[PDB]
Amino acid sequence: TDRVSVGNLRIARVLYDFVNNEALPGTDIDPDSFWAGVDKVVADLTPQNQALLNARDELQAQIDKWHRRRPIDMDAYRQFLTEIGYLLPEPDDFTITTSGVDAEITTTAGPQLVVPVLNARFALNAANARWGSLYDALYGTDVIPETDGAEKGPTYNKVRGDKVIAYARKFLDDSVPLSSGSFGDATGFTVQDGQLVVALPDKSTGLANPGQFAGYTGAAESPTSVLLINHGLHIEILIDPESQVGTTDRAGVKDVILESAITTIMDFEDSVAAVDAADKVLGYRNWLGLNKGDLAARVLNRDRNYTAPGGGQFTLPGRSLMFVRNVGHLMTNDAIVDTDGSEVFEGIMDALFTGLIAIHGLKASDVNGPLINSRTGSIYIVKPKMHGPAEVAFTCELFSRVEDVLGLPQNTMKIGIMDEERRTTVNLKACIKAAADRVVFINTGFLDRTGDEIHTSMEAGPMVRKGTMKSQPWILAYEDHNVDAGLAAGFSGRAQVGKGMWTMTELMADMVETKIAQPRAGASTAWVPSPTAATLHALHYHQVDVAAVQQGLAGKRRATIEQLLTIPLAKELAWAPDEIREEVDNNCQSILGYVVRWVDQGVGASKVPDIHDVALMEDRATLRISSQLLANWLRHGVITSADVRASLERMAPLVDRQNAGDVAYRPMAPNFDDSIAFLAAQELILSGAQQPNGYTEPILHRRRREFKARAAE
Ligand SMILES: Cc1c(-c2ccc(F)cc2)n[nH]c1N
Ligand SMILES: [Mg+2]
Repeated sequence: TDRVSVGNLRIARVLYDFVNNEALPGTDIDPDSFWAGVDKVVADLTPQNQALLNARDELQAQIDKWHRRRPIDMDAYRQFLTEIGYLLPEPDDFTITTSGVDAEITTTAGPQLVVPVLNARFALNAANARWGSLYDALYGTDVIPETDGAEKGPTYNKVRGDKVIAYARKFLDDSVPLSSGSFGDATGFTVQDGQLVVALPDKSTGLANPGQFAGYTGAAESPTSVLLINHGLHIEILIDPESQVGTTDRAGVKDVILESAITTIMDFEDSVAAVDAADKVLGYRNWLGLNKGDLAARVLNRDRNYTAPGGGQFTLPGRSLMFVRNVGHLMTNDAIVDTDGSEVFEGIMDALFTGLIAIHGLKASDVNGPLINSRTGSIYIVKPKMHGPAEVAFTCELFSRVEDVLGLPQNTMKIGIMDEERRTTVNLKACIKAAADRVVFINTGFLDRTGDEIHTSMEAGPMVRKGTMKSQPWILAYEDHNVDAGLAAGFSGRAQVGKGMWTMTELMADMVETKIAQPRAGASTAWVPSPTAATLHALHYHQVDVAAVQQGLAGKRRATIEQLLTIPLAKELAWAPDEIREEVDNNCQSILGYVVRWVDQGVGASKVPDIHDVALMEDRATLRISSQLLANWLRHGVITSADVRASLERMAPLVDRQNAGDVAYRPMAPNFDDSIAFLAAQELILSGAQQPNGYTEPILHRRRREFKARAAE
């Protein structure tokens, strides 16, 4: 084979070479020591990693049997969950003690981007998306309707531009109010005595609250830009009377720039396809470039310089503070195998390598690269798919052991707890407590959590449709319970409380209209799928004072355990055959749509047309929910495997047409049984009920390396 033997490890050569020649130099960690560290950590933590995975199966096996042996009695259901150790007791009240955390996280509320780390240009754009032009965001999207001669065309539409300008002016009025008059009638800006002064046609005024003036560039008598702050977020008015847009503008204004994506999550998990050592190195290679601060295709933006209202120079971050999202506890990867040939656990590998690489982001020099990520010295790892408090404790112990190998102070590696499995939801307080000195983030989502919901209660009966799930009692309790737990553990001012991703990348008007609900619910952050979306979602943090919302929610217990445990069973004869048919086709094409690009092209995140040609950018969770739903309906006789195959066959050509604009694409229809993508989609459904916690990675990872194998002959 082509591996390097170290202790019990057989490291893939490409990985070994990458760590030694690219990752290690500059960290002052001795190579041989590092690799012995890896051998040690892997040997020491693998058994516990395995025991936890076995605990999941044992619990699920018990719940399965419980449902088979029986209108649910909730007292008995609950007592049973307590008996098997699924429902643990709730700890007393406490406050997290996590320290050395950047201000982006402790204090600032705002958008958070997620991006596939394997895609360097996407990753590049995300990092630079800390600052984004509101004009570009408004003009380029449907937030401004195209109706009244404001349509987009191959050239700039001045009528549309004026609407953009008016929209921005009104934003300024709502966010940084003048003590009298509107920004719409502004004629110019001057800095007079460390104060911003705004010229109107008939007078001059300052800010209703002068403290919102945070700086400027250029001469104080005629600034090239004015920097403003609201709710901890910065607004920059660019002033340039001789630019084209400036010439038409009443105050010479050229653009309004918003501090947008305050933090970004570089993703190694559900948005990327990485099934082997070659894929993993590409991943780690981009993350290195980002932390070194030298990755380019167009560079990483440098920090922005301003003149304080007083008179000195200061510097504001120009990049989005980066987190990394490791894979979770389940999967193994062939990047490392042991002597007998067993693949090493992928999450353990991610903590070591993504942690090692992140050392470079803690300082600027020749050997570490020019740009700094964390200014406080933290490495931020989001850890997905944890089930309960013991799996959290294990993560902390892993990070603790990784810190020792890497020579870092204890608690350097912070953890972001994704709350997307049921056993975490109902034990959330205990999960946070288990990370009380490392936690900087909790969040919620729809697709994975609902996937787990369906899998856990697979045997209980047919579940409601996917669309119906969004409004079920359990999920509403789950959303509120998340925020409550976080606030009760002292998160406001200390850690992020996040909500889920907006997936409809083209429906920006809808996003601006409805996504405001998340800050209003007290989320200090929420996920956006693009830099444009980050900019538009930032408007919400200007309209909503999240700090104040979180304060008003304090001490409230809005979710009962009974609500959390309400299984989304369908009622009697809830559906007409056309409705069943609609739902089946829907899920079949969401699986096909996502799966063809995963297996054939190693893409896990992209604008995928849904059954009604709406463009969604979902991650791999879309497979979990969809497949678990179909498997649930199969198992209870709502549908048949014939219906499923016939649906998949009906939807395959449609997916084929929706990818016409693509060169690399290879149709699935009409030779279905020779498409590895098509067979994967079909396996995901017919084998769905048998997968551990309904996870799709085992089948998906296998099919992708099958496709890659066929490519190699
Ligand atoms: C994180 C996520 C995404 C996603 C992933 C990568 C991107 F670049 C844009 C969105 N879709 N759905 C979820 N839950
Ligand atoms: Mg997930």
